[PDB]
Amino acid sequence: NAMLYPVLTQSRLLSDLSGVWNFKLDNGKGFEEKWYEKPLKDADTMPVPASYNDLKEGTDFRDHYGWVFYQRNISVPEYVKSQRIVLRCAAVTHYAMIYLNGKLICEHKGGFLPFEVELNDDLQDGDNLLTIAVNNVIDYTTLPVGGKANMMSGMPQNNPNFDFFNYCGITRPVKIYTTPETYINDITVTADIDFTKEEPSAVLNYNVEVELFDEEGTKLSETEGSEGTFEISNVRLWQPLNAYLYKIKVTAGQDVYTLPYGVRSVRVDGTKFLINEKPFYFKGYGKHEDTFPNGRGINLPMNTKDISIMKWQHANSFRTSHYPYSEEMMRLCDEEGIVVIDETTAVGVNLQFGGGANFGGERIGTFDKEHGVQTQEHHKDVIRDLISRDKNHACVVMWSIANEPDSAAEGAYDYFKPLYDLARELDPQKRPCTLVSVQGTTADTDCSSQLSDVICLNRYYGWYFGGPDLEVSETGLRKELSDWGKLGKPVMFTEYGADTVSGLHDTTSVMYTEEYQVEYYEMNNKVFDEFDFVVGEQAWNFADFATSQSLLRVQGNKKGLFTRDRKPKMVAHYFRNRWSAIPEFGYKT
Amino acid sequence: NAMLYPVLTQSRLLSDLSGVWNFKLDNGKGFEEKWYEKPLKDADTMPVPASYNDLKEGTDFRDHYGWVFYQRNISVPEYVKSQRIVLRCAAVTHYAMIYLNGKLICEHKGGFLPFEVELNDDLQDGDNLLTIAVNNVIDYTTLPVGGKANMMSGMPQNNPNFDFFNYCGITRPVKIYTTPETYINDITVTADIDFTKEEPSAVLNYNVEVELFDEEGTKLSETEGSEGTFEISNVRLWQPLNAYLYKIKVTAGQDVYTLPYGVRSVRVDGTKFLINEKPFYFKGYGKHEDTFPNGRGINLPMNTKDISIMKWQHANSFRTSHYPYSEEMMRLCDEEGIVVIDETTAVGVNLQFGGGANFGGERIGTFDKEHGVQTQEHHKDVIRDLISRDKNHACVVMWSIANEPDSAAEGAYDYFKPLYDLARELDPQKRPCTLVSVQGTTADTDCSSQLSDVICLNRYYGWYFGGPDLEVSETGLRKELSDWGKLGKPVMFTEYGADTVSGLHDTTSVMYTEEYQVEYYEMNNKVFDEFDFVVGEQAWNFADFATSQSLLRVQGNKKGLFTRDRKPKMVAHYFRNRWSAIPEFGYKT
Amino acid sequence: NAMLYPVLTQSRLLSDLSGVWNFKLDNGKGFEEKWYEKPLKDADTMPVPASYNDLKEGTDFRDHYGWVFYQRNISVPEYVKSQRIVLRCAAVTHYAMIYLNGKLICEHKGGFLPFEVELNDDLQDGDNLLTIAVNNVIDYTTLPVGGKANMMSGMPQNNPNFDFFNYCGITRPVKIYTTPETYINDITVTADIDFTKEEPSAVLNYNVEVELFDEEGTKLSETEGSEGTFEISNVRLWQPLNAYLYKIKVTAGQDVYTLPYGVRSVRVDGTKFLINEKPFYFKGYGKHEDTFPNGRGINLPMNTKDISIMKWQHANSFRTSHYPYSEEMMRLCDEEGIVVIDETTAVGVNLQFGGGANFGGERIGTFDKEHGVQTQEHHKDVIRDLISRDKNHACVVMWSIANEPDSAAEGAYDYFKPLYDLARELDPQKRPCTLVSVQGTTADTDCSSQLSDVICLNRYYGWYFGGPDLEVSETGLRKELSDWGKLGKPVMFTEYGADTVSGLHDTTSVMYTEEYQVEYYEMNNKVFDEFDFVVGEQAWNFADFATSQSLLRVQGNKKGLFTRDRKPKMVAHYFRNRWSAIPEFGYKT
Ligand SMILES: O=C(O)[C@H]1O[C@@H](N2CCN(C3=N[C@@H]4CC=CC[C@H]4Oc4ccc(Cl)cc43)CC2)[C@H](O)[C@@H](O)[C@@H]1O
Ligand SMILES: O=C(O)[C@H]1O[C@@H](N2CCN(C3=N[C@@H]4CC=CC[C@H]4Oc4ccc(Cl)cc43)CC2)[C@H](O)[C@@H](O)[C@@H]1O
Ligand SMILES: O=C(O)[C@H]1O[C@@H](N2CCN(C3=N[C@@H]4CC=CC[C@H]4Oc4ccc(Cl)cc43)CC2)[C@H](O)[C@@H](O)[C@@H]1O
Ligand SMILES: [Cl-]
Ligand SMILES: [Cl-]
Ligand SMILES: [Cl-]
Ligand code: NA
Ligand code: NA
Ligand code: NA
Repeated sequence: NAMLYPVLTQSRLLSDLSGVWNFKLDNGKGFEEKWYEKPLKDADTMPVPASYNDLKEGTDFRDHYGWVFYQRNISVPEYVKSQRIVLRCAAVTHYAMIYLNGKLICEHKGGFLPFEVELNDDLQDGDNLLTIAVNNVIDYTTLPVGGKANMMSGMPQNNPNFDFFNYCGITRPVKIYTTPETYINDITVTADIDFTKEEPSAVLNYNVEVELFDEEGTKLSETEGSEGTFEISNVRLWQPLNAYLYKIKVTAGQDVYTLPYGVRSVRVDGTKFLINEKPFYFKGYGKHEDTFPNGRGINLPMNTKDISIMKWQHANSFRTSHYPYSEEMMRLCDEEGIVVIDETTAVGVNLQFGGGANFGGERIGTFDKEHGVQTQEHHKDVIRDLISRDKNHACVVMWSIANEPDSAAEGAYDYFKPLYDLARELDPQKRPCTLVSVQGTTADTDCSSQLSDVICLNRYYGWYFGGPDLEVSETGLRKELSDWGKLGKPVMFTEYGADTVSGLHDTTSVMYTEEYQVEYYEMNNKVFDEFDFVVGEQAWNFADFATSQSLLRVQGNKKGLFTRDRKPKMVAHYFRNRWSAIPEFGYKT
Repeated sequence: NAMLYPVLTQSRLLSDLSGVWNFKLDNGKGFEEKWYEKPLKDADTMPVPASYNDLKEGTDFRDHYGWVFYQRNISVPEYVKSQRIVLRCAAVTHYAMIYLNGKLICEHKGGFLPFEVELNDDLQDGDNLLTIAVNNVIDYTTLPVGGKANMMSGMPQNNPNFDFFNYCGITRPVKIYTTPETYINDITVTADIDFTKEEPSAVLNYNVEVELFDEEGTKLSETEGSEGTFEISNVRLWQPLNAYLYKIKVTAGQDVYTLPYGVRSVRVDGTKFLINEKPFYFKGYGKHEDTFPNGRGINLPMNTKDISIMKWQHANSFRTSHYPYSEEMMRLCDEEGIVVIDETTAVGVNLQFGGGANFGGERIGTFDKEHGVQTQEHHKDVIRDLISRDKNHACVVMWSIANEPDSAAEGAYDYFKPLYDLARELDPQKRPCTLVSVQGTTADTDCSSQLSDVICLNRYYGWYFGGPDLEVSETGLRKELSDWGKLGKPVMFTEYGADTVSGLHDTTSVMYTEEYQVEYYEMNNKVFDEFDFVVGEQAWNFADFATSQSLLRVQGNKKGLFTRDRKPKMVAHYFRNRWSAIPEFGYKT
Repeated sequence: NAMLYPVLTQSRLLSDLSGVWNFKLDNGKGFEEKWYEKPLKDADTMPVPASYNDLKEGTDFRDHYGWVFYQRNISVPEYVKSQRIVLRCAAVTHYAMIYLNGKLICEHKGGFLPFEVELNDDLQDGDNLLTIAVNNVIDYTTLPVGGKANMMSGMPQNNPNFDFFNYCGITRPVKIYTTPETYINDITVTADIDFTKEEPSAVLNYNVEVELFDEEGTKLSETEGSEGTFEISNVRLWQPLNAYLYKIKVTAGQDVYTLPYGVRSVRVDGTKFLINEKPFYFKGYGKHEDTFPNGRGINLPMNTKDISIMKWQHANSFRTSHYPYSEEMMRLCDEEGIVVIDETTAVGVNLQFGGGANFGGERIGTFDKEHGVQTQEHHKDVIRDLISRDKNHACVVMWSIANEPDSAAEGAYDYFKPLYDLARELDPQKRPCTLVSVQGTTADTDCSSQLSDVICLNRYYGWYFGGPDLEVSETGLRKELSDWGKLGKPVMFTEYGADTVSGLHDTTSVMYTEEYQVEYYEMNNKVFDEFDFVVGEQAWNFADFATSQSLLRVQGNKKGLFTRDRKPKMVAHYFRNRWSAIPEFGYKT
């Protein structure tokens, strides 16, 4: 349930197992032949952490269907056996099956949130054979959802019901860390914060399942007990593009753990998004965890380079489309002060794409209880695990339950209501919750008008709908955006963009050129600025990223402001100039 | 002196400290203000391992001159203090200065080979402040050599006397590992190997400062004592493009260590390069450790992707131009069976570039003992550390003492003779030694004709010399190559190529197009095939890589067969087709 | 009816009116305000010949709907009025309306074949105001056919039912030439040719509505009368990639005209295409008249450069997709010996694209006699004018009645039968006739199985149908191609290809890369080579060309082997290498 980020501490080890491992694609006999008992024969090599799809050559390897087998020896000196020995998989995409010495000792479903297993038993002395089997199959029981054909259909292999590539393998690091036999399992810190003062102060309610410091390291307070409080006069507020992390050192019996924490408040008021009781405006992008050749595999240099590029562009936020990102990127946004919209793996809960699923002649609606999505029981686990992991991040400003689901369809409200409730139940900060809405929903039809504190739109007026007629597409966008203002809620665009192949130009623009992309964003942004209830623009996407092959995809999705190697297209200088004249707070009040 | 690659063992920990650290550029006051004593104020963030140059924005950051300060807290539980606690910096480019709790506890010069320091003392209990200061200054005392102007001169900042970018910072991982208070410090394994038999067998002399296994893990022998021997009948030979690693588990008192070892032989005979007493032919490239945005920082996914690309292209070798590569890439070449020419940091020992260095009107010759290179004392340490690190790699087939030095100049022979001798003294396998020769040397003038077992040429007939006249450049290449045959030694080309901007084409080629690059290699390769003493072609470069800015460099060096993101130019399919019809052994005999 | 190419002769002038003219877009009032009577006010400038769409900036100009007005003064000295003064418009796209001094004196429909008008009357003395009004509207009465929406529909403006841009304006030159009051109006020359001899000879039946020369200019024969004959012993055959043009100087009363003529024979025999009674194999492309910025406007330098590129690539043929090309390019193919498949303007006679045309709920079939295409009466004129213009070209080897019509639909056979009959009636050489068949037709369903001497296919197995699965697409292509062999007729592919953005690469190819395009053609060509009745491959397209904007078109059609500026993609070197090992005659017999 609780996943504290493993760190070197006075009582905890941290043996990163990352490196080149043994690796073999399953041919369909890996389990009956029980490869996880003996070392892998005729093995290949594969570095972890990384998606494996792009790391060898050949369509049979990249488009492989099914299982793969990682393997690696591990050994602990016996003087360490006095402590707990837990193996924490930061992510395994999609389905993991961890064997140790031939014995199955863990299973996990969901390829973007951490999970651990105790190793004290089953850990012989000497060299131990650790095998991790990884499955990539997606279907109606997985998040993200796998369809029965390509998303372009109707216009043995996986068929993503989502517009990105099904990168799989050990996406994030596999580490080993120790704890004493009586350990800290979780920490929770909320902040009630008094703004009546001219010099605002704070009250920090915590709850351990304890010392406070400042940015430098100066000790400022101490308290006993599992539950307690800290009172900070003249407290320093964590703010967008101006972070400040206090340090919280929680000493229990024979175990210490330190957690950075940012002091800030998040509150919706009418048509206004308030961070520290100031009217915020989102500037930024939907991102992907997508680099070359790591695939989805974690890349800490790119994370820092992306964040640099952001501050260069005068952005302040992004959403973790369309899955929870790595812990490291979350802590980084804490240090660098980048506003994050944390989103679940719930993309493709919408059976109107992919041509469609049919039964006895009739088309299957999304939430058909016997032939439709079978994802809600798992959809709930994800909301639980994601909020348990990221509950303490001052950068996490709003939760996103799903990306472009069948929001306006029969069965939709009953599907999302318990998920929205579960989200507000478990988030101790009671943060805003939302859903990122497919094109085609209206204020009346969208079940997000009821459940969500913020309306997040994905609209492509001037690309899919209207292109290349930007004049017509403008009056379309104004007409729908006007009608959204009647909810009295805040509206932001979480996706808008036009595919642009870097290098293509015309003085009289056509689609796919850099000129058109700039004109597209000019037209959209002009209409955004007309409505005081629009509190955010986030372009799609930050950077070109890989997808499944299709007529509609020119070597991936090309809607990025930057190329896959982070080089700027002309639009990136357009946005940099616009976002430079737009503040973080009080844009239009 | 001895650097065994740290691994998880039954007696040794491995706590990788890699992650985001604190980071600050020095402004010139970092040492008088003693930043290494207290946590860094106004700090930035930086991931290790990585070169820092490309990870923030701004020419002042990328072209920074001098020092930077990394910082990070470290903590070990006290039950671990019973063991040795050693901190191993895999590489720090260029000059490292490791402080702990404010106390200077290590220094190192040379930014591409490992170095460690004991942490048992100075390691308080609790949270310890670990600071690493990194200097990037290059001059006549450094390897690589820094000049006084750009290499294009004559046609406060560093000026590389080498054609690549001066990426600096913590290039390779920083880890912590433990050993018992009586530990293994080094292992050495040579192989005398009997080919008179129809089923060749082997004798494995080892020497520890002990059990044998096969590829799977089946135990095959055991022996007592520090020095001993193994006899393997029907031994399996490590071979190019067909690796096989035995496992050697050396158990000493309360400490175990495992080392993979490949059984093969390397011997020069006349005009023939023999691996396992067969006539080898080199196919491949000079490489760089260059990726985006890591800079020189280690990238294990790219290493695997590069090696995949190699086997796709039917290559078999590369040289580590122009510095020793990471341990991980060396072990990978052991697993994947890739022939490596291991090269020192000795590039730029040649003062005829960069316009030149002048004194009282007269130009300074390279090996002027008072105004020239001051590098030999350090040049010797590098040969010592590099051979101590890579002595056991079956993939390391020949050593390269320097890249394009002033090989035919006054003082040259006296400079290189002790280095060549030192190389053969310390390599227990007595492997071939060479020097990669600048253009302009001849068989008579090049001091490598005496010292080297293999003649390695860098020739650009059809680019720098002769372009765009490939007809003229051909008869130039034949005329010089003929004269090299009189030494009766093997000759390979370690560098040849033409800058090619991906995407530029003409049916009637001009320079910088993909057509010209292909025609260039066609002309060169035609002349190579005429001479039975040519035993290898290695193109320059594997991939486009970053350099200092200059009129002659179109956003880096563009001589790669692949782009910086490893996408193939047309020449890469040309070479793949040629190398497919050329075997590894017995090409022409 | 008869259009001899105007040339400088001993009795005929040739005053090319090409240059910058006055030009104005109609706003809807140009005719009621009668702009053709007085010089154009507020005029713009425009060069003729050229398409006007790309020659100014702005989507309103490029996508203009309706009329434009050209204007220019013309003046003839009165001593020339003793002769005929005829104004010959080589092409005006689409609908021309020629005024002189304000009086309407000609009209023409069809924007790709020549038409003339006599100027002896209405030609005052002094400066005469010549106005040409040009209309671009396309609909169900035009060839090419204009639809009611974009071709991507169902997945005030023109909507091409064809995949190229609707370039309009004075496409080809406007010239003035004179004749005496009793003139030559037409010349027709057929060749019966005796191959029983070891040194074949010829008989040249002519017919004027007369002297013979050879390549140099040596006179070889003479004859009187309108109808006559020439007997050439040891005649030199015009051949593919080896042209030879005799010269025919026809002197009548006070008028001389010279016409080049090539002696060759064209005959279908079973599954064999015979030129000079030898078994031919087509190598080449579907082309376009498309360059920058001329649009469709004639470009003689590119024609020569394209033909050079062809001979560089070892091509031998192309088709004039999808309209008759310029006279100059036809005469050039005579000189350079390039085999041409002459095709009419009949593209888009197929109402299954563009989403579709609907009436009372039911969809309109193509050849619905009241709501479908209204093109046959004009379709006949085009066949008449095209064969009258190009009847004498030895390079014109087969006629193409239409490109991808609804060949397998109700009403189709009755639509095409009179067109096919008309084609064989008026071609004195009785040359093969064909139809280029959309994907989806089979040997049974395609009405071209009956009417056509050669089966011409457009198939995209591995792009539109099957991509990116080339394995599956292969067995699809073999299965359909096998079934075509049962007609015992010759089968060639007039179109196959994959969109490829120059510069995109992967070692593991995906769609739109240069690697995929090469693999696509490898798979297709492998299946072509399996069937002795396949007598030709012609790739689509020769070069990237402009189209209307759509999601499916990355700045135009990118299926070219070369870019729009004729620079080669990787596939162009693939084809050059293949076509080099494939002869013109007797490929497989
Ligand atoms: O498209 C993009 O760039 C990004 O936009 C968002 N959505 C994508 C799919 N969407 C589609 N909407 C259609 C809308 C209208 C008709 C058919 C539709 O059927 C298709 C068919 C193929 C494809 Cl590819 C997309 C769609 C909705 C928008 C996602 O959040 C991103 O992950 C994605 O990458
Ligand atoms: O050049 C390349 O691509 C690769 O080739 C090799 N060498 C580079 C420098 N070399 C030069 N030779 C000159 C040769 C003739 C006249 C002046 C010379 O002065 C200059 C001036 C500027 C530059 Cl940039 C290069 C040189 C020798 C070849 C290196 O091993 C690589 O590291 C390098 O990347
Ligand atoms: O496409 C190309 O590159 C070239 O190929 C030929 N034809 C194009 C249109 N064709 C289509 N066939 C579809 C086939 C299957 C389903 C829908 C179809 O609906 C569409 C929709 C949009 C477009 Cl764009 C094309 C088509 C048939 C092939 C033409 O001779 C060329 O002029 C053209 O340029
Ligand atoms: Cl977003
Ligand atoms: Cl090399
Ligand atoms: Cl064609
Ligand atoms: Na975009
Ligand atoms: Na090169
Ligand atoms: Na093509």
